[PDB]
Amino acid sequence: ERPLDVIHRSLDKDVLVILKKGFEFRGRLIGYDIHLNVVLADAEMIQDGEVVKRYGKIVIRGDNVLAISPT
Amino acid sequence: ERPLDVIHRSLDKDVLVILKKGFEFRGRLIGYDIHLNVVLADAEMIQDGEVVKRYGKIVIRGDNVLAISPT
Amino acid sequence: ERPLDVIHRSLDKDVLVILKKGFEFRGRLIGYDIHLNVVLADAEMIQDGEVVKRYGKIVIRGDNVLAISPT
Amino acid sequence: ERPLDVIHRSLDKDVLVILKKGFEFRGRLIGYDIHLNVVLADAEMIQDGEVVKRYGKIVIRGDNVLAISPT
Amino acid sequence: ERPLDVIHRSLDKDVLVILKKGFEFRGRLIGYDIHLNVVLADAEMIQDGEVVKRYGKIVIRGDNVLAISPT
Amino acid sequence: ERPLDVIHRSLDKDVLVILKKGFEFRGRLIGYDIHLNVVLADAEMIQDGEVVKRYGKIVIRGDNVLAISPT
Amino acid sequence: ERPLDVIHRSLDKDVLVILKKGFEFRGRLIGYDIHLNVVLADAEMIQDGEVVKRYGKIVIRGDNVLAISPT
Repeated sequence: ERPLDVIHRSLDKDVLVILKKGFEFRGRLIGYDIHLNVVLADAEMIQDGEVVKRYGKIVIRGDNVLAISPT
Repeated sequence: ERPLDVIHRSLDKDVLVILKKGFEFRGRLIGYDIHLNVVLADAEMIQDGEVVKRYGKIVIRGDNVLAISPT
Repeated sequence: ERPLDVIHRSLDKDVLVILKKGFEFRGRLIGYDIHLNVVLADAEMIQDGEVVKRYGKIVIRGDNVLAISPT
Repeated sequence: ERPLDVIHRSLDKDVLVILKKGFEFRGRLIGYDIHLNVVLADAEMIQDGEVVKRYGKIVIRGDNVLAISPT
Repeated sequence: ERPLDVIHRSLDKDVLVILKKGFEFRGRLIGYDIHLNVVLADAEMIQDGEVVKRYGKIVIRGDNVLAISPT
Repeated sequence: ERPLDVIHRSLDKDVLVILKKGFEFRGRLIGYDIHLNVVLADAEMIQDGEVVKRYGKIVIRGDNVLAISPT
Repeated sequence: ERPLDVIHRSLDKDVLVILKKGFEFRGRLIGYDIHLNVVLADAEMIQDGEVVKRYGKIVIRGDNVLAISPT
């Protein structure tokens, strides 16, 4: 039920990573660490519902993260 | 009585998570950790009084939190 | 005379929690921890000298706190 | 003379606590901790040399402090 | 694949380092540390899609990094 | 010449403390600590080149400092 | 070539220190510490490509640094 528990079971699952600034990243979670830094495969940066960029793989730093939700 | 006791007593209960933006989340509290990162189930993001997003489950990082209130 | 001493003496007493914003919370202090996260019961959120919201119980994170004054 | 030495020497004396705002608190220093959180007695919040609020006692968090000057 | 595994695997490979302020750096990853500070060789600062500077080598601090993507 | 070595040697001497706020402090360095908090005597707060405030003694928190230059 | 190795090798060499507001410092690196605080000799503060100030010696706190590049 804890924050890390949820992230753990989202491995290989699609997730939404909400950033503090105002945009988001969506992709398949393939890794993470205790600081909540995360690694996404086949990711897309989203802004106002529009897919702006895509990455084969991206490591996001948890300090910028507002929230993470298994979609 | 302490911050963590209150959060612990609110498991499985509706709570309000106020962010440093007059921006908030409301949902059922299902998990948390010592950094005050929290996990809500059946959540909704509220902006200026209205629902702008919904999540089956969402992990919110405590560093962005202003306050949490059991509802 | 130390910060935590003053906070401890304020338990079950009315306090003012000033945030950086012109915003503040006023309520009965019922708990706290070493990081200055505090719990208020029968609380009010004040914006520019006016009550904009009320809460039965609220946990406020010390990281957003400018000062706390026992009333 | 170390920052901590100066603060210690200002106990029970009047001091100016400058905030990263243009705002400041002025009052009698009655306590402090290693993080530079400080407690003031018979304190006032000042803006451009004018009193905007008064406090019998107030705990100010060091994280928001720019500087402290004993007067 | 944990964050550090991906970064390690990217040594001598091309990477995109996105900073919290809209701009990015691109170059060959030649070094890094546990804080996610990174060293890029033959790097390019990019703003809105325009290369504005080139560096033989450049050390970027992880505290300002939003994300890192092995291209 | 490590950062701290340069500071220690400026004891009793005139220094310029540049803040990440657009202004600076100038005065005689009479103390400091490992966090780069510093104490200045006969200090002058300078803004846009003009002295806008003067202090007999002032403790400046290092977290708001951009740089320190021994004049 | 981790971050610190690169900085070490730049001792007594010209370096560019990029800051967060379109500001930068250029000078000869003569000292540094593990926090990436750095000391520069014969330094210039540059704003949007224009030299606005000069310092015989200056200690720059690493917390404000975005990047460092040996010239």
